[PDB]
Amino acid sequence: MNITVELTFFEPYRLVEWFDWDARKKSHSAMRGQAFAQWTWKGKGRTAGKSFITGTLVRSAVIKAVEELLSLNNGKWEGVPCCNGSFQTDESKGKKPSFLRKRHTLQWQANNKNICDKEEACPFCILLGRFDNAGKVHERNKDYDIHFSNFDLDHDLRLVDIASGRILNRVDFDTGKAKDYFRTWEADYETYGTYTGRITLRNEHAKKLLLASLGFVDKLCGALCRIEVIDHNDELRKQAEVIVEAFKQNDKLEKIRILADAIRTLRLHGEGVIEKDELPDGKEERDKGHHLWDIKVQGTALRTKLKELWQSNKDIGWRKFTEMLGSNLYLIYKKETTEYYSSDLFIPVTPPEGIETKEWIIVGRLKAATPFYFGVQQPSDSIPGKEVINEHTSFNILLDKENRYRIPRSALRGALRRDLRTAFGSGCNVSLGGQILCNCKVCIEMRRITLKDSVSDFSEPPEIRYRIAKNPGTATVEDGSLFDIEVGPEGLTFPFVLRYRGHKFPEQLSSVIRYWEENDGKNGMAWLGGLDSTGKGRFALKDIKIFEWDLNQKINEYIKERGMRGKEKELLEMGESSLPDGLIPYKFFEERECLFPYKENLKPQWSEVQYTIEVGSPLLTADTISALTEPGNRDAIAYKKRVYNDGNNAIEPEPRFAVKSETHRGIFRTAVGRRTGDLGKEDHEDCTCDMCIIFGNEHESSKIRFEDLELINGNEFEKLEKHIDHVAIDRFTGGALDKAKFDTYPLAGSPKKPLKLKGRFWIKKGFSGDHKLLITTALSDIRDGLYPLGSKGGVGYGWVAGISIDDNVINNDYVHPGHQSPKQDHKNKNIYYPHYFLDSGSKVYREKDIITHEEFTEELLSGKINCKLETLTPLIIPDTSDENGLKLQGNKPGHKNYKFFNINGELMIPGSELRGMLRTHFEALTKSCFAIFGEDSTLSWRMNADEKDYVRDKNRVFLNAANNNRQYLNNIKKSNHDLYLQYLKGEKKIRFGYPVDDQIKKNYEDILDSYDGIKDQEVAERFDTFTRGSKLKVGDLVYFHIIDSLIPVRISRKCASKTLGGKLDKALHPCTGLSDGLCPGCHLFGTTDYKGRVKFGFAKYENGPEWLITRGNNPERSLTLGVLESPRPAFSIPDDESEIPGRKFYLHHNGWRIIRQKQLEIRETVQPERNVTTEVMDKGNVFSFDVRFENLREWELGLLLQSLDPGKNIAHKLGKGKPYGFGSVKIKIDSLHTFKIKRVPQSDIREYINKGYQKLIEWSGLPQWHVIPHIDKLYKLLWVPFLNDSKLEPDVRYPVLNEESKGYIEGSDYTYKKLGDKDNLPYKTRVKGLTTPWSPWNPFQ
RNA sequence: GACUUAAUGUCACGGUACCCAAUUUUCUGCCCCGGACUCCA
RNA sequence: UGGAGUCCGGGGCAGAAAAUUGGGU
Ligand SMILES: [Mg+2]
Ligand SMILES: [Zn+2]
Ligand SMILES: [Zn+2]
Ligand SMILES: [Zn+2]
Ligand SMILES: [Zn+2]
Repeated sequence: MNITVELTFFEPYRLVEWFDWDARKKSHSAMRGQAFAQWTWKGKGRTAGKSFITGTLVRSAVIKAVEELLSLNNGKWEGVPCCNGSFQTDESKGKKPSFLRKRHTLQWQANNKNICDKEEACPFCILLGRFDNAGKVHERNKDYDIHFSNFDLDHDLRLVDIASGRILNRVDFDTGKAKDYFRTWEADYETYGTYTGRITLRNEHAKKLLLASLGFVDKLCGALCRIEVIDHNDELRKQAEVIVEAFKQNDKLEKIRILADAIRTLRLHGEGVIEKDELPDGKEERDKGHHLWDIKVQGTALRTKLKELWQSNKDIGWRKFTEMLGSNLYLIYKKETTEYYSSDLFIPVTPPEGIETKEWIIVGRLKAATPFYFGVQQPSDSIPGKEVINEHTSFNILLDKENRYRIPRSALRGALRRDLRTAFGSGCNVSLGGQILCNCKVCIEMRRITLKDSVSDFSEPPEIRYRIAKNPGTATVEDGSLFDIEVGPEGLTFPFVLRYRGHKFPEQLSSVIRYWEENDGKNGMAWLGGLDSTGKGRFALKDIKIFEWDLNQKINEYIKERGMRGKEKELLEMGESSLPDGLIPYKFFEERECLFPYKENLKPQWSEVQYTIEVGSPLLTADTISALTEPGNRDAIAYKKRVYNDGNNAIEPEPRFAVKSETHRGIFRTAVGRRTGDLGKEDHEDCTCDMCIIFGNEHESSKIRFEDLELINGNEFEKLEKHIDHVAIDRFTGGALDKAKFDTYPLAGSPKKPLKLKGRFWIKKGFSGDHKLLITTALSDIRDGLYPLGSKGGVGYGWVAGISIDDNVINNDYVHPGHQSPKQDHKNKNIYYPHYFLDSGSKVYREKDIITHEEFTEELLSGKINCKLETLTPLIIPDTSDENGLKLQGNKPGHKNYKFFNINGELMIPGSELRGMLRTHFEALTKSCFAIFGEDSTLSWRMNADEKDYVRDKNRVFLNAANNNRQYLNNIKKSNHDLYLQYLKGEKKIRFGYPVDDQIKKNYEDILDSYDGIKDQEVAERFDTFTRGSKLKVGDLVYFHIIDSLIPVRISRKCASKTLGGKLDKALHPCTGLSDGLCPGCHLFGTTDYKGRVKFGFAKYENGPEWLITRGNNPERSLTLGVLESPRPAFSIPDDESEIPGRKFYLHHNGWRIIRQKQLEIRETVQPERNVTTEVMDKGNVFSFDVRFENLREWELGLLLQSLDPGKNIAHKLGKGKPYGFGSVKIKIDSLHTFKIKRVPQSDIREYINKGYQKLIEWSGLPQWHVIPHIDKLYKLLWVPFLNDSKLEPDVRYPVLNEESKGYIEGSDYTYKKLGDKDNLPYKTRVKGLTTPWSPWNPFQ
C-alpha cells in the first residue's frame, strides 16, 4: 500500500528555486529546472528554506524506467503483459499535463488480452494512473492508485550551505568559444543527497513493476541516484586593515598588493611557514631585515604579526586563514587605491526484438598530463539565491566544499560531446528548447551516455599561474594585463565513469575513449576544462576497465544492484572475480588501430610537435610571489610547478622547473606576429590575420595548443639554481644606486651544460601550409636565439643556444693621441686620480619616434655581434652568490671572499656587467642622460670652525662653575627627577622669531638621521650628540644662521640647497615614460617603459693565462684588494655652487701591481671586514660574447660597434676594483651577422661606424673621433698608456686621508687634507682637475 | 499533516564558464674621502 | 678685542618604479 523510499544522490544534483506552475514561466531558470530539485524559502530575506523533489518528477523518472523495462522485456514484466499505455491528453477532453513529453516514447508490441479500462488495467496503466479518480487537478491523496509524495530532504537550512551556484556553459564547436552560459545550483550530495518520500499504491497488482522502476531510475535532477525502500572573516578584515594602515605609514601601500598575493601563496605551504618562522629573513647584519616580512606592523614585524594572527585565527583552517587574509588585504588595497536558458507530438519507438539492449560501464582515471583549469565564477557572485573589482584571484578553479579538485559532469560531458562530434565527422550545434529531439548522431549517442561528476582525493590548494600580456610596440607589459589562474597539479587523477545504454557500443565512442587514452605509445587527448590553448587540462584515460550488463536477460540483477550507481570506484578497484552477476567484463573493446573514426578524425585532430630547447645561458622565468614566501630572500626566482605523483598519492617533494605554457605560447605568438607583421595591428577585433587564425581571436579558438617547457636536465646540475647578484651603478658616481641592488635566482644554464627544456605544442588538423611554415619559422627563430625565454633576456638570461626537434614530429684602426701629461712623464713621477668626470654637456638629443618591437623593420638592422673581450689588466667579476667562495671566512671572520663569476664551473662575465659598461660608454659617446642617478641623494659638507661669513685661574673658574651647575642639577634631581630630566633636555628653563622653511627643517632632519656616531653602542649612547630625536619639533634648542642652516649643534654639517637630482641639469635626468622621448643611450638600451633593442649575452671564457697568480695569498690565484669605499659626491661637488661634474670614468693603469705586491700589507693593516678577497683573472684572458640587436639603425649599429671597439689604444673598465687598475678589457668584434643571416664585410662595418660618426658630428654641430671634444675626453679617459709598445706606467692612485694615515707617500703633498683645503687647492681648481682626464694630481696642473 | 507536487506525456546527462593576452620592462655587485663638536687665548 | 682648533677613522645599498586584470559570448 504505502511505502517510504529514499532517493540518494552521488553527484552534486541540480537545484532551482521553486515556483508555482503559473509563476514558473516568469523565470527562465525555473523553466530550465523543471526536472531539478526545488528549493522553497521560509520567512523573509531569502536565506532559509527547504529543498525537495516533486513527486511529479519522481513519477516521470519511474515512468521512464518502466517504459525502458517493458521495452527490454517486450512489454511483459514478471509474466503479466502490459499494453503500450497512453501518453496523449487532448486539450478538449481534458487539461494538458503540466509537463509535456518532447522525447520518443519507447514502445513495444501490445500483447494485452483485453483493452485496459477503469475496472481492469495492466501494471503500466496502474503506474501511469490513467483510470484512478485522480486527474490533472489534485483533490485528495486517496484518489490516487499511484501517488508520489514530495521527497523532502532529511538532515533553518541555508541555501548557501546546501547548494553552490555555478555558471554552466555552451561552447561552439567550430570556434571553440562559448555561445552562451547559464546559472545552476549544485547541491551537496555528500550531506544533503538523501530525499525521503512516500509512494502509495492502492492497486497491489503493479507493485512488482513499480519497485523495479526504482531500480532502473539511474539519474535525477542532474545527478546519478538510487532509490531504496525502507565571524572570523570580520576579525581577519580588521587585522588586515591594521596591516594595510601600517604599510601606509611606511609609504609601502603598493607592497600590500604583493603581500595579498604572498599571503595567498602561504596556503600552498603549511602553517609551519608561519609557525616555524620559515619566511625568508633579510640580508645578514641588515637593520631593516626583509623588505616585506619585517615591515613593522603596530610596532612588531610583519612575520610576528602574522604568527599572532594565525594563533588568533587557528579555529579556521590554515588554507582558509591565508586565503581570507590575502583576500581581505586585497580588498582593502583596492579600496585604499549572455545568460541563456531554454507543436507537441507523440513519437513512438519500437526497437526490433532481434536487437538486444545492453549497458556498457567504463571506469578509469582521468590523469592530468598537464596542469588543469576548470573555470568557475568568483565566490563573490557564486552565492546561491543572489543571482571595486573585488576578486583577489582573477580565474578561480572549480573545487568542492571540501576543496577537492572537481571535474564537473557538465564539463566532462561537453568535452566528450565535442570529441564524439569530431569522431563522427559531422554533428549539430546543441539547440536549446527544441520541441523535437535532434536526429544527429552525436545527440543520439549522447542521450545514451551518462557520466559521473569526478572529484579527486586531493584537496591541496591550487597553484597560481601569473599571466601577463606583452605590449608589442614596447615589448613590455601591456597596461592592465596581469592576472592569476588557479590551476590544479598535473598528474592528478579523477574517477572517470561512463555508462552507455544502447543496442551496440558505437564505433565513434570507442574511438573517443581510445583518443583519451595514453596506453604505452600514445598521449591522452581529453582536453577537459578551459585554457586549452595554454595546454590546460590535457587528460589521459588510464586504468580503464569496461564491463557489460545484459539488460535484456539479466535486468533483474541490474535492478537489484542499481547499476552500481555510486559504487563505480569500488568496481574499478575490484577484480574480475568480485564483479556482480550480470556484469561481465567487456573483452570486445576494439583496439586503437581498429577504430576508423579514430584514425580518420581523432588521430590527426591534434598533431604533437615536441622539441627541446637548449638554453646556453641562465634562465629566469621570474616567480617573485613564491620568492617572497620561500627561504633565501631572493628578489626573483625561477618558476617551478607542483606536479602530482599518482604512485605516491601526493605532490612530488621537489617541484619541476618549467617555462610556462603561457610564456611558451606567448613567445611563439610574438614570433609569428613579428614575422608576419600581425603583431603590429592596433586591434584584432573581427580579424582574420595569420597570427589570429593560428593563435585564436576573441571569437575563434587557437589552432595551436602549447604546453609547459619542462626542464629535463635538472638532475645533471649539481646546483640547479644560480644566484646572480645585480646592481645599478650611478652614472655620476661609479658607486651603486641608493636602492637599486638586487639578485636573481635563474636556472644555472651554460653553453657547456645547457638547460634542456622539453616542450610540445599541438597543431590543429587541417592546418594551412602557410600557417605550418609560419610555425616552423617561429620555431627556427627560437632556435636561432631571437626570442630568449623568461626575463632579463636583454641582460643575457634565457638565451636559447639551440633547438632539437623530435624525430616523430674586424678591427678598429683608430689610434687615439692619448694625453700629453703621461706621455711627457716617461719616468712616471706624476700621480693621477683613479677616476675623472666626463662632462659631455647638458645638451641631450631625444628621439620621440620610438622604434617599436612589434615587427622586424626591413630597413632597420637586426642581427648578432660576436665579440672577443680581452683583459689587459687582471679582471675581477666576483661570484657574489657565495661570499665565502674562497672558504677563508673561518680563518678571517667577516671577510668577504668570492670566486670569479662561474656557472657550472666555467668562468663567465654576466651579460648585465657587459651591458652596463657598454651602456655607460655609449651614453658618454652619445651625450645621453644619466640613466641611473641618485636624484634623492642630498649633499652635505662638514664646516670647519672658520665659517667665514664674508690660565690656571680661568680653569679653576670653569671647574667651579661646572661643580656649582652639577650641584644645582643634583639638588633639582633630588627635588624631582623628572624636573632634572627636563632641565637637561631644555624643556624647562634653568636660572643662571625667524621662520623655519620646510627645506631647512628637512635639512636638520637629514643631519640628525645621517649623523655618524661611534661604532660601539655602549659608548655611543652616552657620547652621541644629544637631540630629542627624529624631526624638528616645538621646543628644540637649536642653532640657526641667517635663515640658512638649522643645525643641532655648533659646527654641524652644511646641507645643500638642492639635492643631487637638483644639481644635475634637467636634460641629463633619466628619461621617464615615452612621451618626452628617449636619449640615444636610453633608446638603444631601453628604459622601464621600453624594452631595449640590444641584448648582451654571457661572455664565456676560452683561452689565455687563466688566473693572476701570486705567492702570498692563501689561494695562489686569488688577490685581496684595498678598501673599496663609497664614492663621495662631496669631493666632486665641494659646495652648492658647484654643479655635477659628469660621468665617473676610471683610468686605465697598472695600479693592480701595487695591490699585488703589497698583499701582505693589505691583509695585515686593513681590517678583514673592510676589504674583500677575490679570484682574479690575468692579462690576456679572452672571453667571447654576443650582442643580439634588433631594429637598430645604421648609425646606431655603427655607434654600438665603435663602443665595443673604440680604437687601438682605447679599452674599457669592467668588474670590481676599477679605481685600482683592474678590469681593463679590450673588446674586438669577431663578426657581425645581420638577417632580414649574412655576415657583414669589414667595409660595411666601417661604413656603419663612419656614419655613426656622422650622427655624432651632427649632434655636436676613417674618422678621427677626437675632433669631437667630449669624445676626445672620453677616449683619453679610456686611453690605455701601456697597451702599445709605449713604456708608460702611470702612477694612478687615490690620495691618503692625511700624513699620518697608512699608505702615505713620504714627502709628497698627495694627501686629502692638502687637496680638500681651499688654500692649497681651491674648489674650482679641484673640480677642473677632476674634470680634465689624466691631469696630474700630486703636482697639480 | 503543511511548508512543497500533480498524475495518460519532464531528451535539461539539451549546454565544456568557454575564447584572447610572454611575470615582464630598465638597472655594471659596484665603489675613497671624509666622520664627529666645540675650545677660551 | 676676537681667535680657529682637536681627531684618525669609517662601510653603503641590498631592490626601486610600473602593470594586479581587460575585453568578448
Ligand atoms: Mg489518474
Ligand atoms: Zn494498459
Ligand atoms: Zn547534435
Ligand atoms: Zn589578427
Ligand atoms: Zn635616457
